[PDB]
Amino acid sequence: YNKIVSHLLVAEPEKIYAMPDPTVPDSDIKALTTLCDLADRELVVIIGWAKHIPGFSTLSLADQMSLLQSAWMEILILGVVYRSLSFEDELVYADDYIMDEDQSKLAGLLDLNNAILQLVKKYKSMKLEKEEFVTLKAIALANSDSMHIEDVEAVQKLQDVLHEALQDYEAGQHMEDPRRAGKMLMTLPLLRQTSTKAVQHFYNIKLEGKVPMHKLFLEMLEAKV
Amino acid sequence: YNKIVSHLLVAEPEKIYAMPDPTVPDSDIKALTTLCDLADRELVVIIGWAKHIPGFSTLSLADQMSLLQSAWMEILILGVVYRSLSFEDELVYADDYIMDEDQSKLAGLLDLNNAILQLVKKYKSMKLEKEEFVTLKAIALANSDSMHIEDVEAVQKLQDVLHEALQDYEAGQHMEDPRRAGKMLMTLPLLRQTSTKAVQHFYNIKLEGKVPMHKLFLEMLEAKV
Ligand SMILES: Oc1ccc2c(c1)CCCC2
Ligand SMILES: Oc1ccc2c(c1)CCCC2
Repeated sequence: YNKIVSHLLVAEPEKIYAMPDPTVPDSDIKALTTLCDLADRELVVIIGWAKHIPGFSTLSLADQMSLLQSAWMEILILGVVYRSLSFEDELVYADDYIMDEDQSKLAGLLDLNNAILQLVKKYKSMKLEKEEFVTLKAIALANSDSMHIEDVEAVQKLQDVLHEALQDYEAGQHMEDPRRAGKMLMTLPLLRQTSTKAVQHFYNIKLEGKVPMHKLFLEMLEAKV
Repeated sequence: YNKIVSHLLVAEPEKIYAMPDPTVPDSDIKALTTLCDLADRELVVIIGWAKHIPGFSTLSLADQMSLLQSAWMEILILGVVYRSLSFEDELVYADDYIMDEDQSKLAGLLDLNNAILQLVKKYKSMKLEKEEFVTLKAIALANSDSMHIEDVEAVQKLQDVLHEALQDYEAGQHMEDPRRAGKMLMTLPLLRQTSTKAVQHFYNIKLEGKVPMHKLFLEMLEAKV
């Protein structure tokens, strides 16, 4: 099938481990510290992954950073969603960090995680494929609506290249549903909505000052408010 | 062209006037009171308009209300956006209520209105047509991601019917761009993002208690938090 899709598939990063500190007592602070540390390491991986998206590295450094600073949480959330598709009412933040309802309550994350589970529910019913997941991650990055873009036409071109990939993939692989590509695009509003909820929640956690956060995660959280 | 599109066009409501009270001194409270009163009357019109969308009235009353309670602010914002396309850096909330940057500052709405102007900017560059605007309003209603839907399959059918209308419209009217339908769908995340910003802002205004609000607007604001 479509080459961009195959390319994004082979560029997909390996999963990483959350490694919650086994010497630390379980608490909301430990859960939030674990999650923010995991996100920080995933953001390094995301920055490396984006260089494989056709045309991304040719943008200016400022436009590359603007796209990432707008889209980073959507990309993180799409990952948890995809890893959680074979599960029921649990979120696989990592293989060693699977959050059920009780854990979400303990972390203060019941509302955020229920919103993520709504994304999971919809993708389950659509039978989201890995091919579609990796293409949607790239589309979310290109379509992230940053206010600070320099070369608007080159970013529009990146959106078009990735949108064409999804269109071509669905036309070849899913002839039974001539509207599947659009159905996939129509899941992007709920992704944006959930990401905004997550950014606001963790920005408040940042302000409260009780959860330590690393440099990159803080810089992404700060580029967004 | 497509019959659903033509139908939504002829079902389009007439514009209404804001009628800011000429006896009241200009202030943030007057501006916010004027806007909330205008939105309340538009919501009555929106409820009547939705009955013309194929299949909407056959949903249950609860599903009809759930869709409207999720989508109402996106529909309101799409209207201001469309009315503002021929303007520059001003928002035509109504023919008699056009907000420039100074007025937005006075109302406490500079950030919200700048976000709406970002939607306007994108639709300007795409040369958004009235046909596309009315179809996107209906798609936003059907795709509003309510957590409380009873007949999920009938709502998915409504989404598909409206999505097919946009696809068919663009395939017939815009052969020069085989990805225009998807481009239109890809504007929906920023619409959802801006609507969430507006709902949160006016919910805070509701809590502060200094701006009087009418029953329907309050009930839509309360169904969302
Ligand atoms: O893959 C990850 C890792 C951490 C976090 C998310 C996704 C999203 C919610 C914020 C925490
Ligand atoms: O057509 C309208 C009328 C009033 C309002 C909006 C749209 C949206 C922002 C909240 C106020």
